[PDB]
Amino acid sequence: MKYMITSKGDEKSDLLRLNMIAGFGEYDMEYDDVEPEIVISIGGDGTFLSAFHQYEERLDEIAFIGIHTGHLGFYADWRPAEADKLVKLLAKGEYQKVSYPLLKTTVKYGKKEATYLALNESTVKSSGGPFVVDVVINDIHFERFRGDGLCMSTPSGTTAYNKSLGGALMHPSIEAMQLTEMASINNRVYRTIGSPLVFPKHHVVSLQPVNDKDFQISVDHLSILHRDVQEIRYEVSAKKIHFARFRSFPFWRRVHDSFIE
Amino acid sequence: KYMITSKGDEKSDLLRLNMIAGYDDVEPEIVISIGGDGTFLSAFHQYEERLDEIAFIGIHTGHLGFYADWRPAEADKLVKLLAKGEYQKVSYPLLKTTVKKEATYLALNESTVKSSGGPFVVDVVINDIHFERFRGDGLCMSTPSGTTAYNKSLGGALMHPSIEAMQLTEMASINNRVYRTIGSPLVFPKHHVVSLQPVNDKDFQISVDHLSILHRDVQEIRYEVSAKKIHFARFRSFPFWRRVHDSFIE
Amino acid sequence: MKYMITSKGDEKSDLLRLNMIAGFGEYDMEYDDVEPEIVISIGGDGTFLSAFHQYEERLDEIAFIGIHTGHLGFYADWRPAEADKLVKLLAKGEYQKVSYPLLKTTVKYGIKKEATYLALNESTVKSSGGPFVVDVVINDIHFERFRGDGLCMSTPSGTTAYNKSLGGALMHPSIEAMQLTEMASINNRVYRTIGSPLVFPKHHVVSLQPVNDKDFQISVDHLSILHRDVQEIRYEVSAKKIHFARFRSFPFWRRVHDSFIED
Amino acid sequence: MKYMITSKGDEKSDLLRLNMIAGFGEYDMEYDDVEPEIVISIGGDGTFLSAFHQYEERLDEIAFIGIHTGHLGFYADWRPAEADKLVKLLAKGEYQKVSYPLLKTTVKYKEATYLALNESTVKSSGGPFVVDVVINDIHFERFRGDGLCMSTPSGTTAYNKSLGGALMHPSIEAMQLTEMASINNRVYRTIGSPLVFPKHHVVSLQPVNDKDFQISVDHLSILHRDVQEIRYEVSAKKIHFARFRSFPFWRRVHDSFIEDLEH
Ligand SMILES: Nc1ncnc2c1nc(SCC(=O)NCCc1ccccc1)n2[C@@H]1O[C@H](CO)[C@@H](O)[C@H]1O
Ligand SMILES: Nc1ncnc2c1nc(SCC(=O)NCCc1ccccc1)n2[C@@H]1O[C@H](CO)[C@@H](O)[C@H]1O
Ligand SMILES: Nc1ncnc2c1nc(SCC(=O)NCCc1ccccc1)n2[C@@H]1O[C@H](CO)[C@@H](O)[C@H]1O
Ligand SMILES: Nc1ncnc2c1nc(SCC(=O)NCCc1ccccc1)n2[C@@H]1O[C@H](CO)[C@@H](O)[C@H]1O
Repeated sequence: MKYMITSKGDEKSDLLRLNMIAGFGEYDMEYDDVEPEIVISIGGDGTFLSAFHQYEERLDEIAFIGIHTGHLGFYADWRPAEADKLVKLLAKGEYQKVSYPLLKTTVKYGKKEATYLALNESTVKSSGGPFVVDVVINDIHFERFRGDGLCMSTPSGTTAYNKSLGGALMHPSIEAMQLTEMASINNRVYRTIGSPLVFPKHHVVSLQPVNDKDFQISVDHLSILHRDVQEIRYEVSAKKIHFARFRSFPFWRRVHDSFIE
Repeated sequence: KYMITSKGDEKSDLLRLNMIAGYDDVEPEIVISIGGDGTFLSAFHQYEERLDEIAFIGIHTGHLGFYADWRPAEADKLVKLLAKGEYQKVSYPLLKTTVKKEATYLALNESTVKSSGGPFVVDVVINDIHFERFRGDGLCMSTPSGTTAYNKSLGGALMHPSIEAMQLTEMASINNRVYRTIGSPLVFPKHHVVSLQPVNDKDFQISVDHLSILHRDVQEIRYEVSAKKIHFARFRSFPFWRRVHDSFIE
Repeated sequence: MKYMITSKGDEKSDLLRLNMIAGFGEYDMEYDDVEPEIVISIGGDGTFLSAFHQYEERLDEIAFIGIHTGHLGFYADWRPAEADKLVKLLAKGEYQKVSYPLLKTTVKYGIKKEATYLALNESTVKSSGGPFVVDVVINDIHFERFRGDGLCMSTPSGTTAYNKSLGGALMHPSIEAMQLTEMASINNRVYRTIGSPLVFPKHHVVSLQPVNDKDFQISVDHLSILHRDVQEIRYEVSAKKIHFARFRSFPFWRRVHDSFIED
Repeated sequence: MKYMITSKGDEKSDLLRLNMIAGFGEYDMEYDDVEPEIVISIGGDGTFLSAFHQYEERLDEIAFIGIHTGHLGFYADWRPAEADKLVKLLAKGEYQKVSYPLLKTTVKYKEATYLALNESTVKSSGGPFVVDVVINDIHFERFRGDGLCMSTPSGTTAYNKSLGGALMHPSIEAMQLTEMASINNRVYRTIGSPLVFPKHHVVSLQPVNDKDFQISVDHLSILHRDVQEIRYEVSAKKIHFARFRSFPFWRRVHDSFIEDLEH
């Protein structure tokens, strides 16, 4: 079937890429980056994130595969030494499909509205000065946050930025999103919950401005300034990312190999 | 068929009599606790063996609770609604705790394991696979509704009770070279089993909600999301996040 | 004696400043914004920081005073209504001086030459763009390889500021120290970090050395500027201290209490 | 001169103890268990703590030495392979002294006084733990949780670290208060951040309802009936260590929490 391979850009990934593509020269596999049915990323989780957003329009017809030329990643969990075995197993078709939840981020202005999908997380920070927003949960005011910013994470994203912010780790089979605080000043004037908050499906977390209406909104690796922001809504997306499962690599093992060892 | 449990004070017992006027203590379909969350926990453990046939209602004679959701003065209209049978049931996940014949426990809030005198050292096994060797005060495994309790004080995350899961938090982990721990709270879905296996000392203080019993000769402690759920009789709409807001945000 | 007054800029602070200047004119006082012996800040902590750095070359000959026109600040102790008595007590010279420690920040490059900075609150180091990875070297000895958003080194009086939000401990400003806090460390097996905040005494030097990227966004009391081709960033408790004119007794722990607990 | 050796109690520590005693017999070393000038601890930090409390009445004339028979300890930083060198180094008399601060714990109900090398904690003797935290004779907060931990500087790497407290170099004469599983709701508002107090600062813990508190000192956990006040302050007493080679505190922190590549 149709496939394509993205590379980190360094000699390790570029050479491994060409070596794998040559491997598909012995099987009924056509190279196509317009409408691929299988996308292989080579490099790191960051590289994998670029590959996700490169085809966030064809998520339902694409099985992603991650290969790390450096250290182990939670998305790039295949070693380059197993690149040969992957090609053969992929060319045959003996693989299952695993799906992870995604984060929907909607931004309203005072035009229209913009929506974004995140595989890891979405963060909102200030355009320079102090970051002050109201946190509205299901059309109900919850807290007035003051600090550096807020981070809404996917379940698979919990092991990334979320973890460094003291967030909890969630098994990606759990369809949910997690909100963590970034350097919250927690005084009497600005009282926040402190604890990370985990939200289920169909729950909407709305971030509404108080004074300044310009915000730095990041989606995974990408980050851009949004001016005249009226509202920033978070909810678990109805869209999912599909992985190609060849072997059995448990989420918790992957957590163990990263942080415990 | 219904029944009413009281805290023990004069106000709760009086309200119990004042509500009983508007009864099966063996085969109940409606259990009404009068007191607080702690009192509610007692009513839960009194009927663990028929949770699929019982809806619970909490009345807080003191401060607002996460289980006791009704005000004392609102007991007048509560009877007329619980008699018509016009109510929908809300289900919360529970935590199963097996100790190893073997003893199994059900918790509405959380279950914790600490050493009965001395250092607490345990191997954390996740799905038959070693994850970390823990050394410290202990570990806490919390239900979603229990996250607002001890879990929160231990730095755990708050999660909505509609999410079927359990959350593991640390209790003063030393987290060094010998005993490297994850630090982060861990949230496990259904059918995931966390196993605690001793290294030397096999005597542990195991607590289930309000009950803290001492266990000797422990070989394994298994944690997983129970197949049973607790049902609440719902009349009005009280959002979980509102209860969280009212409790901590003020 | 010689003095000057800085203002937040709003109508309130500007008005109070003019009235204090006229008040001072009734005594043996002279306005001098070049070589003052007393510097008065009217506004908030942020206003106080600007005044601090405006005269950081004369910290040895200046006694600072802070007046908060809004909410109570850790540096701005005095209320606007007390400005009257404050003028009189200043003119008589009826006050003692209290000193807080400062943080020295040295930036070395590859050879332009060298740059040093004094901090009243804290000094942070983050990346210019991309992963922030540095080697933390304590007194010439390697301690950890840090990956994350950045690192924050706080003065004692700075511990109630950014340091606190980052989980740092609150430290009484009579203690001559500096506290290093992590900013979202990844803390995995490759980049294992201590996690805990570190409190260093005087003469202890913390060296942040680049692993790959030599460009860093360095901030000193929210004065964040881009430093390129950085070879080393050294942290140590300065020998210079900021001096406060003391009249009444406003305990540090009460300032903390009134600001975070209840007032 | 006069020396003594305490052992962990196991086969390895008992043997090493006898081995050193035999070695000292070759030099001018007198073994005395009631009036030693140098106390050697063989085992772990726990064994070191017992040795401290065993001779806490004569801290003025005793220099302590720790040997860890297991993993590296913060007090027991000598390894068994270096035992031969220690005996010779002790007999030679060539060593300087290093002093660490201690925590004074006063319990008022007649007045009970305790000294802590690591820390002192106050938990509940059953039921909710609710106390009023008073700093220098003024209310600071009302705490509710599992308990509170007051740590020495050298104690910060112990229980204090696990509770999220900051690591502090023992050259700093201070004490650090950390919260143990606090409840932060609409009723009980605490500072959250660990607090570092200098000398001459008193932290008083006063009961709200329950007067029975489980007080621990380094690990002598004792139930105290009818408590009116628990006072915390930096002691004037200090523990003295015998120094021969350079083994930095931060190195000990590094080798214990980060990594130890040569072991
Ligand atoms: N999250 C913080 N919580 C407490 N205090 C902070 C924080 N952040 C900062 S400055 C770093 C920064 O850019 N933070 C993001 C925007 C922000 C957010 C809140 C307050 C000021 C600025 N300071 C203090 O602000 C002083 C600047 O006037 C600095 O010295 C920091 O101590
Ligand atoms: N401290 C973090 N610990 C774990 N993971 C993080 C972190 N920070 C980030 S992105 C936030 C950021 O720009 N931080 C400035 C320094 C930095 C550090 C790492 C990667 C990129 C940039 N991600 C993950 O990086 C992914 C982009 O490749 C994002 O999706 C975050 O999950
Ligand atoms: N979690 C702790 N992490 C580091 N260190 C601790 C801790 N806990 C303690 S004592 C508190 C206690 O009894 N905890 C029960 C479980 C436990 C677990 C490990 C070690 C001792 C005890 N200390 C240190 O134990 C020393 C006694 O040998 C005390 O001085 C504490 O510093
Ligand atoms: N630090 C904690 N913050 C929040 N909640 C806690 C904590 N600790 C506990 S149990 C351990 C302990 O020492 N608790 C004293 C507080 C308490 C609270 C309610 C009822 C009895 C006692 N729980 C909850 O107490 C419930 C018993 O009613 C248990 O289910 C814990 O979740």
